[PDB]
Amino acid sequence: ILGGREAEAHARPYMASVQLNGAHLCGGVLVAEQWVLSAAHCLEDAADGKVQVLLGAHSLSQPEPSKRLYDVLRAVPHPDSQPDTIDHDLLLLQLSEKATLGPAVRPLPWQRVDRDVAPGTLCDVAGWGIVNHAGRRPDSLQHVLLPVLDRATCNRRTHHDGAITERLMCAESNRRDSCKGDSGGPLVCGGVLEGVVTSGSRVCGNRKKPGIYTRVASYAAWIDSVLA
Ligand SMILES: CC(C)[C@H](Nc1nc(Nc2cccc(CN)c2)c2ccccc2n1)C(=O)O
Repeated sequence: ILGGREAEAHARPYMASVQLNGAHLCGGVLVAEQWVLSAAHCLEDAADGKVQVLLGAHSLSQPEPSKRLYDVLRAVPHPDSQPDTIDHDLLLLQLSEKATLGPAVRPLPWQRVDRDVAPGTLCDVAGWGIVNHAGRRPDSLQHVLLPVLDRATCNRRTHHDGAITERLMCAESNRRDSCKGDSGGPLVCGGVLEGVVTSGSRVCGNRKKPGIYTRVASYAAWIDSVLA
């Protein structure tokens, strides 16, 4: 997260750290008892590395009563995802057992109504991604509030030049933004999961290259199918 602040420990009990070989790789969001939603590009190149999900965490390094590392029974990228496209960038991780719930571990309700958020809606994005241009990695969860940017602005030739489909949404990226290590994480608007961070457009903090987020509601039937 660029331009953000340290999040209140455990105040987003849905937040997950997707880990590769014991290091944070991507964000994710607990959406069901046994399933975490993240981005397909996160595992594009993971090959047979050890993929785990850390729930209940604020600090990546320090012990906390609610922090538990889960193994992954199955990783389900969206079948239409591809390296080098921006579209369909969702991944569902089935934990090896149901998560133990509590005040610091809870699934986030997610948007099934397929309609756009109002322009400027202030949505919350959190993550353990880099926090400056040098690439510093924070130990603890960071977050920023970002206003939703209407799709027409986002599709201007000066911006993303027509690449924002109805299944994607944007948020402003003026210095405050999601960044590397934040993909897969949640864009939460009005207390409900609306979007998943994507890296499809990799630059961070350039206002003319808004954040892109995958609209969960657009993929409701796919999420439901895989969950069940
Ligand atoms: C592992 C994922 C596929 C993803 N990769 C990734 N993402 C970058 N950027 C990025 C990530 C999330 C969000 C956005 C834009 N708002 C921009 C980035 C930038 C510079 C060089 C390599 C970069 N690798 C990530 O780390 O989330």
